[PDB]
Amino acid sequence: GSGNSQPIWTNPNAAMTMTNNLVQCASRSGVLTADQMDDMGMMADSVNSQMQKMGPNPPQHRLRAMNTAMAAEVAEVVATSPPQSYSAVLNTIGACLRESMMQATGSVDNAFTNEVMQLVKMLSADSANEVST
Amino acid sequence: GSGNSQPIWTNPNAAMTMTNNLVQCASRSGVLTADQMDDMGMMADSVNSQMQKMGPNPPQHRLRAMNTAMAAEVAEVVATSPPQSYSAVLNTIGACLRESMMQATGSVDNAFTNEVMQLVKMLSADSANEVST
Repeated sequence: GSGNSQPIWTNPNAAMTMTNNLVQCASRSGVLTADQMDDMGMMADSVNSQMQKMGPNPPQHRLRAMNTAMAAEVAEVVATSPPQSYSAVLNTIGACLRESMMQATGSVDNAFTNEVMQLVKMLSADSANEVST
Repeated sequence: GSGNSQPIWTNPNAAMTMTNNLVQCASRSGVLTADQMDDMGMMADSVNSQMQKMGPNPPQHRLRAMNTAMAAEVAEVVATSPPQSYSAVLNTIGACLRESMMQATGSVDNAFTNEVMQLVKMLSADSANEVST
């Protein structure tokens, strides 16, 4: 929480590197299932295939929307796991995000990493009311 | 809210119909900026072209993921609105959500409509510390 977290979402290739590294990290952890690995697989694919539809220089606002797309996909992925596996996959991905950032840009962004954490918890929180009394 | 709600993503084209209706409803309201409108537009395109890549009947688990992807894109654009327009766009999308579903499947999908509302509120809430006493 030192200062401001700098989202690497400005260079699409650099950001895509994190997406690729996530799948590789998941593939070498084995905590995830065919569901998760294939959804994350098409996650990296979608980013790639949408870019090739646009060109070597797409509109930055689209990359903006890709930020939450990639993040939400991973969260949906993790939240699909059984209760016992959920914590394990979450822990794994939560670490994979950190590493992927360091391998992509060289520094760890917390903005994206944090967003995914809040996403995955929310997808796993079936509560429309504060059930705390 | 009334009982449970069966996700209308049992048919990808039926769901895609909502994606199209959302853009139309947003375009006809004009509450959203060109940025947010075009991102929602490419949201329809991304699902559209992704579907083609996966065939007339893509993997069921991928449709599961795509559910949250579409919702996240709408939530992001709403959460990227000005501080005074955020409430305006939010209300607009929430209204269009219901109508879109009713004109797409014939019923109001609570799961997706609720997901977007939770997403957008969280998406614009960057505060991981207790702001309350």
